[PDB]
Amino acid sequence: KNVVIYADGVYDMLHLGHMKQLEQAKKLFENTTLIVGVTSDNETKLFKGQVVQTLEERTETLKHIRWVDEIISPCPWVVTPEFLEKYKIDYVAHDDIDIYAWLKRAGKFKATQRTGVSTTDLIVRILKN
Amino acid sequence: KNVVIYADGVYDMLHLGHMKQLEQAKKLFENTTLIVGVTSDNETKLFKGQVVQTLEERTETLKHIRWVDEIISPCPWVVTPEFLEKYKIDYVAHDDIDIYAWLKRAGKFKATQRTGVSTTDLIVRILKN
Repeated sequence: KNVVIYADGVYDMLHLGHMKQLEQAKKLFENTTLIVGVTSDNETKLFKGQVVQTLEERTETLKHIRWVDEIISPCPWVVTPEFLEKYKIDYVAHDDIDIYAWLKRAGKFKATQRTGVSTTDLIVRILKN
Repeated sequence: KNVVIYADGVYDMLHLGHMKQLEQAKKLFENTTLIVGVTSDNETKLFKGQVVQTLEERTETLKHIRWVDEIISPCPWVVTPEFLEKYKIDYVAHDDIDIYAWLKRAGKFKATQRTGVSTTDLIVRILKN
C-alpha cells in the first residue's frame, strides 16, 4: 500500500508555505514515501528569476522537514515519464496555477496548495520600526 | 531505553541554526522523545528583547521539524524540578554560553551548539542589490 509521491521545487528560503505544502503531499494517502526534488542553481537561475540559497543550503533545510522522506538533489527541471519509472513514482505533487496535462491524463497528478507566511512577509513586520 | 529530552526556546524565525540544534538534542541518545518548549509572547517580550512571530506561528513552524516529537506551547520561562517530574523529562537540552548549574549537578543537562544561517544573514545576501 506504500505510495511514492514526488514534489519538486526550487525551495528557496523555505517558509511555512512550503512546509504546509509538503505536509499535504505527504498525507495524500495513508502510506506514502514523499520524495522531494530540488532544482539545481544553474537551472533555477537560468529558467527562474534567481536563487537566494545554493542547492546545498536549500537541500539541507529540507532534510529537517518531517514530511520529507527522500531528497533528489539536484532534480531535473522537467519531470519525464522515464524519471517516473526510474524512481517508481506513483504521483507528482505540485501546485497548479498546461505543463501537468500529461500527468493529469495519467492520473498521476495530485494538486497541492499555497497559503502570507513568507520570510518577505516577516521583514515587513520587522521594519515597522 | 526511551529517553525524554526537553529543549526550550523562543524559536522566533526558525532557521537552520535551530534545526541543527534540535537534530542534536534528538540524537543525544539512541532512543529519544524530544520535547520542545516554546516561550509565551508575553514572557519573551518582557524578559527577552521582543518577538517577531506569535506563539502560534513559532509553534506551528516547529510542528514541521522532523526532530520534534512533542511541543509544550507555551512553556514556562524557567525549567523547575517539578516541571521535570510532571513531564518525566530525563535531560534538558540547551546551548550553554549559571542558570543550568543545578541541572548539571543532577546530570540532566545536555549541551547543544549553535552554528551564519539566520534569516538576517539571508537578507544581507539579497540586499547586495
